[PDB]
Amino acid sequence: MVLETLKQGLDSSQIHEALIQLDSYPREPVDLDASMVLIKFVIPVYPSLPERSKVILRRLASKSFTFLCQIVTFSRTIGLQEIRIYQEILEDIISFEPGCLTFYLKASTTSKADRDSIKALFFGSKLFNVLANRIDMAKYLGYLRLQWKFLLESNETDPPGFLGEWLVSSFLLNPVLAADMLLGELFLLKESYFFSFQKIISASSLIDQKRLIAKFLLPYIQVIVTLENLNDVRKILRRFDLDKIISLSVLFEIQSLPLKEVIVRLMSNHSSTKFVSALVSKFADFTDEEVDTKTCELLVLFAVHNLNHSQREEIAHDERFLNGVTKHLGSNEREARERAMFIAKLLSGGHLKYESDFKINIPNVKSDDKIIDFQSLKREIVKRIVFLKDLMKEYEKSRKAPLIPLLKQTVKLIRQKAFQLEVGYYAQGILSSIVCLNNEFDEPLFEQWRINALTSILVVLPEKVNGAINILFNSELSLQQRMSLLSALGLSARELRGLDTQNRFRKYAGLFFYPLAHGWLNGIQLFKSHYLTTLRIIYSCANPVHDFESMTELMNHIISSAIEEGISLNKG
Repeated sequence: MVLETLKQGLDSSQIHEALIQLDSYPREPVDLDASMVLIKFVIPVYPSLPERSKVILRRLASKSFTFLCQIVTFSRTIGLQEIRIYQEILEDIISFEPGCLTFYLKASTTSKADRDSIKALFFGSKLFNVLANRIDMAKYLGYLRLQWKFLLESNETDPPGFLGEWLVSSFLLNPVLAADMLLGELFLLKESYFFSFQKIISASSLIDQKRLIAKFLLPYIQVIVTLENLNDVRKILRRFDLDKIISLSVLFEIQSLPLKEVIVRLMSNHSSTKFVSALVSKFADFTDEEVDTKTCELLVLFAVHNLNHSQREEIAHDERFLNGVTKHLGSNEREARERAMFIAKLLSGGHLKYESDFKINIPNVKSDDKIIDFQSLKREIVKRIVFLKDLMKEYEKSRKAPLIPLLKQTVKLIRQKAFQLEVGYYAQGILSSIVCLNNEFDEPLFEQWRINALTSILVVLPEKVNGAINILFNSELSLQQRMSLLSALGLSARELRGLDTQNRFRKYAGLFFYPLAHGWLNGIQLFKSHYLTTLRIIYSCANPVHDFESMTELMNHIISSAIEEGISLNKG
């Protein structure tokens, strides 16, 4: 009955009363008609309603979907005030009710039409598109993760298979971010969750199986895999049917040799025989040096780990292999020649005598069925900082442990991408912070990393030199602080000049050169000598510029000044 009343009007505390009355009734759940009435007449006040009324409102979405769906399609139809209200409710729904996904799984999976509409809402993400102006993909995935975790802890067993699709769609939102949260921070947490993961992909389409394992799991494994990891990661891969899922091209992509080896050794002899064939043909048709290299080592791997003496000898007599050897000899890449001769010696005793120490270095790595140490897969916290936004938050820290990891991470991130977004702002803070760092737990090789972090910020964002050179003056740092900053300036200048291509430095020469030159002339051993030397470096690095003449004038005042003064150049 209440659904009839609201259509006409309602005091905001009368709307609350109607809702309370709705909930004392048997649940059922919201039909398309009732939700249409709810969206149009209630939601508009949502924020005004007491927390008790919001909760039963969200639960209605929790159990409908056909309701949620409507709230969504109504949002994109629709100043921005009204949509911001609807956005609110939408975010609070998936925020506070982590059940939705798993609820809809049971209720609205009776047809492919319903499943696909639910996928499009969550994972193709029509939902996220209406929330895009409010929350970002990373935050959304955060919620999505909690959505999976809830279903992962429910009593749902023997997952469907379209559930496989859904997961693929989840990863596709942002592979890298999805992998951090769904893999690193869920499916790879404990046995319980990983067991769920197996079921989900084993009870999943073959095509999807490949995506989940080859295009999402593997690359993540590659990000974390260490030598200490290796054992636990093979424990994880043996848990899947790799023989159906892994193609050469996938095996070619894998950068980690030890990982590549681990996978070669999980392949049946049937797989092995097929790949060895593929590889041999590829070896024979040898055009690309980089690709031939990857091919030869895959051969070596299989020939060594998966083939008998006789199968190895068979290849040695393959016309394909024999001809491929001849073409490698026809190479002018000495390396390519050696590669062939090596593999030929490796395969048989009757090959063509050929003395050389050249080899191909297969790893060679030497644990209980299904007892997996997920802790070892865990990723060093700092190593999973992805956004400069978060680097800076670290530099602003009762700071915990070592700094070299952070500096290492700063280089990684700033150099890889950076870009042109709101990047200038964060880089600037980060640089500022890094200059002021003291070695608090004096770790070896600090300073080097400090210089690296500084140099890389200066190289990626040259005009961040303005603030850096101002910090060298104005702010009060220690000699050392100054010395290494001065070092970064010179180092970055040289990188930008790229002679030691693309004079990426000419465009900024004067930004480095003048503040330092005046610094010298108007203000002015160990230190002055360094200053002078790094100024000399910057001066040479600016060797074409165009106002180089002006620079030269300033410069012999500085040089002549140095002479009297008695300071020395450091052949840097």
